[PDB]
Amino acid sequence: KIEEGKLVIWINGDKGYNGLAEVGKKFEKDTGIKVTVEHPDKLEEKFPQVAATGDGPDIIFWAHDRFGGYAQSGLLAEITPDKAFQDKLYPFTWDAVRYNGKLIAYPIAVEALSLIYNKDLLPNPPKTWEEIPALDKELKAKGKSALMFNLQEPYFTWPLIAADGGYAFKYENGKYDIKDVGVDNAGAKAGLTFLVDLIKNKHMNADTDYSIAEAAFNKGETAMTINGPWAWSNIDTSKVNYGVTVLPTFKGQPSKPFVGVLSAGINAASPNKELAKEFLENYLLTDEGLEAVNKDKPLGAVALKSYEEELAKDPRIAATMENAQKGEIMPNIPQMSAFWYAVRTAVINAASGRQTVDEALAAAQTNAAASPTGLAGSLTNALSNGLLSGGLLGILENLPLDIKVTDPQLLELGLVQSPDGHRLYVTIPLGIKLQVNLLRLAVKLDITAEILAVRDKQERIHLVLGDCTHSPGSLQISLLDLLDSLTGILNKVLPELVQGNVCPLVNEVLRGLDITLVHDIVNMLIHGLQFVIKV
Ligand SMILES: CCCCCCCCO[C@@H]1O[C@H](CO)[C@@H](O)[C@H](O)[C@H]1O
Ligand SMILES: [Mg+2]
Repeated sequence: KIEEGKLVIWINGDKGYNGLAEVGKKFEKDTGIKVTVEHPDKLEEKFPQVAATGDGPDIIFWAHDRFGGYAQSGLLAEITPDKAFQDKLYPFTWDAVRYNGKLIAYPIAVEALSLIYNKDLLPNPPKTWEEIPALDKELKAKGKSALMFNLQEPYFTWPLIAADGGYAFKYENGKYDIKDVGVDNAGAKAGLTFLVDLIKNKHMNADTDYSIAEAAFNKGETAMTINGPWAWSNIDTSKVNYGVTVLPTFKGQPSKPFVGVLSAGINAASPNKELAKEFLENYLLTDEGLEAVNKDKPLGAVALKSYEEELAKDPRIAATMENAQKGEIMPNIPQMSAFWYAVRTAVINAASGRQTVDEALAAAQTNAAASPTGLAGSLTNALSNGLLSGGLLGILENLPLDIKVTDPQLLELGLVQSPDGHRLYVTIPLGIKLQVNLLRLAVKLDITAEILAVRDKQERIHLVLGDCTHSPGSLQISLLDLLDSLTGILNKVLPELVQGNVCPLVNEVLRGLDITLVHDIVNMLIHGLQFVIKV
């Protein structure tokens, strides 16, 4: 139902779709290929629905954070721009469109929060969060306020909270580790305490939301607000004389706002992928193509360097790019929905006093990572938690020859499935620091254990441990601030030593798994179906 020989494009109604249409006219003129621009209501839900029946637009425009979910569902084609083209766009914008090493869409525009200030009230705005209470007192005297912004949404509070070392999920080469959540930390504790202090100290109010902050700033009641480019036109109207600037630092750390990247993906079901590429690369992403769109509805900052250089002559757009460059690309994966909920309740609870700061952050740090996964992830989480409660770390510390063994560690488990799907193999990386006292070393090694399904009694089936054996060449000693003798030595002992203090525990932990997990896993091993992922 998608027609080969034309392009249908979906973009949101708040974007410059008429300008985009003009880009499409130019395209038809050159190629004779017709381009149709639509802005369906809720396209971000519509696209997965129709595209999963093999229908929908050839190209979809949307914030990058949805595209990770679309890629997982097989809805997006991999894009193949050459390196010279990639040099045309800012590198970090390419990271926003990465999924599993692959490029999954063309970056278009860049947006992040900025500090927006009233030049009549505040000709020289503060560079630090810390200055704000002082300003508020002064301004309270004149019947005004220092700072009002939406506290109801963690999107707005995150720049402060994550300022020092904080993150949503950890990024590795266009892969996010959904087990690794950076919510809780000294920065986040300090950052969030400060925010709560401001409410206790009367500088801000906990009930403040988007509409209250916007009115307050747009009526000239408050000197500063925190908002994005979408907010600008309402201020243009308000006759408030305003600047847009770098967010305040907290403890000398830049605020770290989330970055959205408007992006254009290509439908996996499109018969038109090559034309789509041609349109996006040689027509839309050009000084002329972006200008057309921008003149209709302004794009804010853009991913195209040449055009961004022009737009950045507007200090508001330059400030946007600068805040982006100091900010955190929003993870493009669906687990962000747990993250938003965890952080949203935490900040609201701390602000209301329903929880303390450390408590809200501690729950949120756990809750954001709590999204359930398929069999393989479940198994590996299960065994990790098992070994840890089963006291594996303690066992590590207790191995002898001075020495003092320290910093015992379980590392990310590996999982491999038989090509015939009937067999599982787990890798269990382990580590300790050695101290010769002086002379600190890092010892690491793997255990490989086979996981098996077997019938007994004689009908009933069970999940059983195969051979648990120290992986032969896996032992690695690393110097810290004399091998290979030590290694030579250790290889004669550790391997047999570890397996025999460990394999038994591994075997115990296996049995302590949730029973439905066990049954489910057994079932797919029996029938040789692959639940395990190539990495
Ligand atoms: C208002 C719409 C402007 C968007 C078009 C931007 C530039 C397109 O320019 C086109 O590039 C093609 C190859 O790269 C050439 O084949 C065409 O001759 C040229 O017209
Ligand atoms: Mg860059």
